[PDB]
Formats: sequence, structure tokens, C-alpha cells
Amino acid sequence: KRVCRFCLTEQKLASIFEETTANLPLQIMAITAIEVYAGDGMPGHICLECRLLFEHCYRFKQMCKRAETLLRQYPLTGNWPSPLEKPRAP
Amino acid sequence: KRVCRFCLTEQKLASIFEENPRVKTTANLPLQIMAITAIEVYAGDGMPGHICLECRLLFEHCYRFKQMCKRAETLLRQYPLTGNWPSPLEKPRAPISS
Amino acid sequence: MLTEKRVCRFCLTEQKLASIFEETANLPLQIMAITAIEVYAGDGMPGHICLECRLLFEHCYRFKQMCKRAETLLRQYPLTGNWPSPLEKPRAP
Amino acid sequence: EKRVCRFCLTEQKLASIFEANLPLQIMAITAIEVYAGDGMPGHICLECRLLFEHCYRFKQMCKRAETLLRQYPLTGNWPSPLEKPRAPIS
Ligand SMILES: [Zn+2]
Ligand SMILES: [Zn+2]
Ligand SMILES: [Zn+2]
Ligand SMILES: [Zn+2]
Repeated sequence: KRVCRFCLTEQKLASIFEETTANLPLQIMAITAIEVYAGDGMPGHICLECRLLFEHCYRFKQMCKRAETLLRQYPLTGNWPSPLEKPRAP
Repeated sequence: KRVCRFCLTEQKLASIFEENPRVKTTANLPLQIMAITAIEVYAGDGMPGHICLECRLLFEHCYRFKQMCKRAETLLRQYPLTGNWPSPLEKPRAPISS
Repeated sequence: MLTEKRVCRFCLTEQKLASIFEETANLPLQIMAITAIEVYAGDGMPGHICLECRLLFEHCYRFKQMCKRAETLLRQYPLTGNWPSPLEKPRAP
Repeated sequence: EKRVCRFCLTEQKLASIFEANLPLQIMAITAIEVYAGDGMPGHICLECRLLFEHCYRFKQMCKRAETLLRQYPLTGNWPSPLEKPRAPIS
């Protein structure tokens, strides 16, 4: 009855909609292209492990986009960008 | 000058466009990149042509996670057709190197 | 916040603007789904969208929703034995 | 019945998805991975193919608009309004 929408566990659940640049629905869309909204008829909960993996993947996506902007702007700024912080183990 | 396109490291690089025998992967790397960043990489685009091992592992990890989330969605959407509630899924392992 | 000028974030027009945040999927979610661009109030980029860009986001999002409905109905056929009928395409605004 | 459009299920005006390339456009707009032999319909109608082209060109314009906005503080060149993509000729 109460499961994680993403891995179907019953353990360590909380609301997807319970309160970062991006809310968890935005993160889920960015990483999996799954649409979630309150009252969509699908499970409304996520386990801690799935929540932390969404946050980890989303920080990866943010780093990739920062790398892309700095590389593209390098011919305008002339400042070669230093290595970025990789997001570490969830 | 020779850096990871994604984290800008100089360490542990390989070509984005070569098969990497060190990482068991489940889809081609340009597709994995596109899924997360919407960046369409190609040989000769003028951008760094390399990726570090950790960025390759992260791309594979995000793809495996997406595949589990989609399996969960299919099983949940099919439940009203049979009334058999789907069991917890076997989670994808974090990808590791070699 | 020099980028926070009064244009459409997506086509740079000054005409027929409203807030991206003006009260299913909200427009920020649609933008993410179609372009992978993160928008939030105070992100330092333009906070407005023209009517035409808003309709194009809604049109592309309805296309994505139709593609997903087709996939769900196709994957149900081996369970139900009912072949799904053709879906209504969204028409360009 | 047998050959339908993967995306709208029509039997009309079909061609192969296979032979930007259309697989890339499909991933770019819907995050669906299609490949020959995936077990799913391998055809697309003209209208769905044109909708993918139109959504891909919109996404391209949004990306170009972001790059042009982000370079403005570095150069002082304010970008003028962009030519929106028109629905492509049949
Ligand atoms: Zn979970
Ligand atoms: Zn890297
Ligand atoms: Zn606009
Ligand atoms: Zn179609």
C-alpha cells in the first residue's frame, strides 16, 4: 500500500512533496523524465536511498552543465577552468 | 588542454568515442550523456573528447537508476490490470571499475 | 541579474511577456522535461516567457505525454489482449 | 494492427524510425530510448516525425537563447529576438 514509487520498498519512506535550487519533482524529471505531482494517482512516497540517489545524480548534472559553460566561455574569458568537485558516494 | 569534458580533470581519461573495456556499461555513452544533460556530443564538435573514469561511472549509474525507476512505473501502472502488487525491486549496484 | 532584463528567456522577445512562475505539471516542470533547463525564481536569468513560447512548451509537453501514453498502451497489449486505437496528435499552435 | 506509429499508434503515412537523426530527436524530446529489435513498433507517421523535428528545433532555440544571454555580461552584445522555429514543410 505505502511504497517508494521508484524501487517499490516499504522501508524508510517519506513524501515526495514534503520540503535547494530544484524541488524533488524537478530532480526526478531531470534524471528519469518521470512526471510526478500530488494527486497523480501513483505512489506519493520515496525511500531515503532513492531520494539521495536523485540528489547525487542531479548534482552530477549541475557539475556537467558548469563544465560546459566554462569550456564554451573560455575563448571569451581566456581563463582555463580548474577541475570541478565531483559529487561523492550517496 | 586534455581534460574530462564533464569535470575538467586531467586524471584517468579515456576517449568518449572509444569502447571502454574497464567499465561494464549498459548503453552507448553519448546516449547516457544526452539523457542527463541534453548535450549532444560528437567527434569534431571542438569540445574536449575525453571523460574520466569517475564521470563514466556516474553516467552509467544514472542510466541504471533510470532503468529501475521505469521498471517500477511499468509494474505500478500494470497493477490495476491483475491486482498482483509488485514486490520491492533488486536495486542496481553502483558501477565500479575494471 | 544583468541577464534578469524584460525579455522571454527562450526566444528573447520583449512582446506579450508574463512571469514563468505565474500560478498537472507547472511550467518549470515542462521546461525541464523539454529542454533540461532548470528555472527557479531568483536564478539570475530572465523570469519571463512570451505567450508563444509558453504555448510551444505546452504543445511539446502534450507531445511527450502522447508518446508515453502510446508506450503504456502498447506495453499493456500483451497483458490485456486489447490493441490500442490511434491517439489524437497535438497540433502546432 | 501490426505496423503502427510507435508514438500515436496510427497505421497511416508510416516509415521506419531507422534506415539530427530521429532516434536522437526522440531521446532529446521524450527521453525514450528506441533501437531496432527493442520489441516495440519500429515505425513513425509523418506527423509525429514533423512534431519531433519541431520540438527538437524549439529545444535548440531555447539552448541558443541561454548561451546568448549568458555571454552578454562578458561582451556587452545584447542578443535580439530569435526567429522561432516554424512547423517544418511536409
Ligand atoms: Zn526507493
Ligand atoms: Zn570527469
Ligand atoms: Zn518567447
Ligand atoms: Zn504518429
